[PDB]
Amino acid sequence: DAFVGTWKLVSSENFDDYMKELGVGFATRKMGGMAKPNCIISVNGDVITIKTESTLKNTEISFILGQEFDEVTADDRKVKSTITLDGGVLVQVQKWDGKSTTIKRKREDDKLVVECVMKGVTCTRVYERA
Ligand SMILES: Cc1noc(-c2c(NC(=O)[C@H]3CCCC[C@H]3C(=O)O)sc3c2CCCC3)n1
Repeated sequence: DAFVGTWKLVSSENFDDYMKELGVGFATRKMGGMAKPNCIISVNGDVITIKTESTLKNTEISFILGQEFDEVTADDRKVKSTITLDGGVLVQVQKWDGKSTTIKRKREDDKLVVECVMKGVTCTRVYERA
């Protein structure tokens, strides 16, 4: 849809603080902090796939909207994730150990904008088409 494509990270605000709030250790925060990943979003039938590709770490999820799935995150959390579409925004929640974090992906002008919340920390990451 509006999301399908190959997206390159161009700006990031508060990602270190977001990772720290998640409990991510120094080494993984070091990898994450200056990484400029590609995000590759595709759809086939009911199934959306999101690939996150970067020099030191790649991840991938495939899911059906509204159907919970197990995910191993880039920081090695074992979480239960659910993704839905709410007013054109792809809203992902990850739940683990009584905690949750939300990752919202929206299209704004030429941008894929990703808002990441953990407790009182809000990170915003902006991608543009490769
Ligand atoms: C947590 C966590 N811990 O590490 C990483 C991580 C990435 N997280 C995201 O990009 C996602 C998922 C988190 C919100 C931003 C998202 C997005 O913008 O799509 S990219 C990357 C790393 C660590 C290794 C180097 C490359 N997330």
